[PDB]
Amino acid sequence: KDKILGVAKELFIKNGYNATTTGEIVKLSESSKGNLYYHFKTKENLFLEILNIEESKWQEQWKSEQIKAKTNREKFYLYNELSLTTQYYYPLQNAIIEFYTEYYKTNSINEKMNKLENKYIDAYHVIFKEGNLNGEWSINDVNAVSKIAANAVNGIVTFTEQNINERIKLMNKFSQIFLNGLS
Amino acid sequence: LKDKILGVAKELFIKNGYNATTTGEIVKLSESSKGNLYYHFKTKENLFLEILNIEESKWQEQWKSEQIKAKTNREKFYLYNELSLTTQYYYPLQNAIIEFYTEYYKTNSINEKMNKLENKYIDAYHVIFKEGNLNGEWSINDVNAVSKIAANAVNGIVTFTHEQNINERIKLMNKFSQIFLNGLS
Ligand SMILES: CC[n+]1c(-c2ccccc2)c2cc(N)ccc2c2ccc(N)cc21
Repeated sequence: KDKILGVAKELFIKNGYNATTTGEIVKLSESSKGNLYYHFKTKENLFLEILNIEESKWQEQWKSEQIKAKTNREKFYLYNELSLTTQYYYPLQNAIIEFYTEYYKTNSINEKMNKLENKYIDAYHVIFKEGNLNGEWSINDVNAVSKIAANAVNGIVTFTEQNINERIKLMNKFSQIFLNGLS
Repeated sequence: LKDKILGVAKELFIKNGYNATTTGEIVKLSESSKGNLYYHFKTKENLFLEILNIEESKWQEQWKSEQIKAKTNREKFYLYNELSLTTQYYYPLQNAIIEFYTEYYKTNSINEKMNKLENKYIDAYHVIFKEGNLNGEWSINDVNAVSKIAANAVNGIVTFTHEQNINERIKLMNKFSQIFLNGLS
């Protein structure tokens, strides 16, 4: 099972969804097409199980990391920096948008992806709701500002080889510009 | 000739996407051969870059025309972002571009050319801020960095916003643009 997932993960990271064939996963992960079935049934179901795991891993990683930032202003900066460095979730965004746009008509897995989408945004909701409570800023629509922050950041992370220190400088600058736009 | 292959390839990429579209399909419908395709455009991937280049030029024309209606650079920024959102919402190639990008964002040969293309969209932002600096509307130390940030952030909002209802999508882009400029001051 774990042999199939990891190879699935990296193949999707490198080549995206469509280009990664079920056979190529079965080829490199030394297992039958019938062994992937029963465990995962279908390639789409395989993909959703990977995203479920990725969100948890990311969520746990952030659960432990946010403790390191006192104020919510710092939690924003820090969260945004981690999204660069992390190995969870953000490296699969290309595949996620590739997968999202095809199967957005099918609601069985659309709903599931909104479920996953809500949690990836909720991190920002808490940060801004908490900032409001502790007088760090004033926001009347935390939901809107959360949606914007997440996707803006996801934009910087996905679209910007590339020097890792330079990406952090750019992200810190974004973080600065955004927070001071609230103030 | 070369144009008929580009013409048909766009339609196939629009109809069926990038991955499902083959070179053989493009060939037969163009009255051509795989030999000729190879000669003009080398790979399927390079053919698709030639189409995106042509599309970039059409986009540049559209911005040349539409940007005249925005007096200040501050207003050009709002409009650029909003137009990016709206245009891509009904732009047919978008799905094919998504497939291609996600497939070739890690390939040095075609990765350099993609960067060349994306940088042209980024340069629009460079004009706006530089002109804004001169015109007294703000004061930005690193125009190069801030433009990269603006562009990639805006494109994130355009690409990842899974929430339907295009009225709200405009409301959020406008709010972003407000927040972003408010933070420059
Ligand atoms: C959809 C084309 N496209 C890309 C793009 C995305 C992926 C690959 C190449 C270009 C783009 C990329 C960045 N960074 C910033 C802005 C834009 C952009 C802006 C407006 C538009 N109308 C199309 C745009």
